[PDB]
Amino acid sequence: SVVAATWNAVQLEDSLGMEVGYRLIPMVDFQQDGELLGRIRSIRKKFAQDMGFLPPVVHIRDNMDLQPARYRILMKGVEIGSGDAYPGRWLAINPGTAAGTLPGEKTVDPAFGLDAIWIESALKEQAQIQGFTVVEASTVVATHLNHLIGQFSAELFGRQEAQQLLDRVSQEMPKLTEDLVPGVVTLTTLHKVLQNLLAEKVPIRDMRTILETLAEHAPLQSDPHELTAVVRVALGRAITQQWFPGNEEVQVIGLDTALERLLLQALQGGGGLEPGLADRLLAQTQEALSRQEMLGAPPVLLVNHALRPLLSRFLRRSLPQLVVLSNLELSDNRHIRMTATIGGK
Repeated sequence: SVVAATWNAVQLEDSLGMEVGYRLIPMVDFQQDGELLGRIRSIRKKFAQDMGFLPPVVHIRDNMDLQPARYRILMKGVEIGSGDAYPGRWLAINPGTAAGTLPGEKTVDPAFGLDAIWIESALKEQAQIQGFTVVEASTVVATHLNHLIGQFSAELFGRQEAQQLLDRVSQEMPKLTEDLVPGVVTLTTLHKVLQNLLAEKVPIRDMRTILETLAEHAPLQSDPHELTAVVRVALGRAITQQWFPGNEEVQVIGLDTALERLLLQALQGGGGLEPGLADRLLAQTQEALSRQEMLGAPPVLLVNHALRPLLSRFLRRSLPQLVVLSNLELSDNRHIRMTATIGGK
């Protein structure tokens, strides 16, 4: 009787959990209204169809030590996000364009930081005329969970997630899968290159091109560091058209003609720089980001292919918003213009 109570306090290990305040229990229980439950699997399906893999299910239950309207999202036990959701009220978000003001609790949306107001339902039509995006309560939690899942797509993608990706893809594409793992490339390294792509916001939707590429390079090379760059080049048209959608002008961040030279000889064995230059490199990268942001341009640093993996992991530990692309990853049929530069004069 009591013997099974002990083993189920210890059975816990949820890869993504959300603890909820008591007034947000209704939208979480199937017997009251499951409006958040339908929201959570809606966003889980889109993520499977936008990112490539199905995320671990969110298991949610109560926590009375937190305030009534506050939800906490946390990943395998460590906290990633939080915020308020008032079930009786609506969130009126302003994307800067809408005109005017509205009464109620002044706040900012939990995902992007836009100015927002919590409003009563009678004023729902008010904010819509003004141009404010009126958003329900269950949605604020779902949209914030969706945004935080995408920010942590790589970490959510563990060894067990790669195998169910293998399984799902092994049966529509059987000829590309039976010989591949563990024949060509091992499952350990197979998982680490798709995680490498997710950590740089590169989607995994096209598994065919990813596996077709591996069949040709992985037989006599299984460093996940080099296979990632090889796979990235194969996905080069999708990478281009997601940060440069359409056929407009590719305005990138560039490196100094002397810095890139000095940077190559560091890895080339002919002399690494003073540490102060490395901190100086980080400094102008921040100014290049804010510059490209002051002209309304994507935060893309277009780089020599040999320098791409280094500067990517070196500059994104501190500036995660930066995107570091290779010259081989950008398409041919695109006209380039450097708008910001790191290391100038």
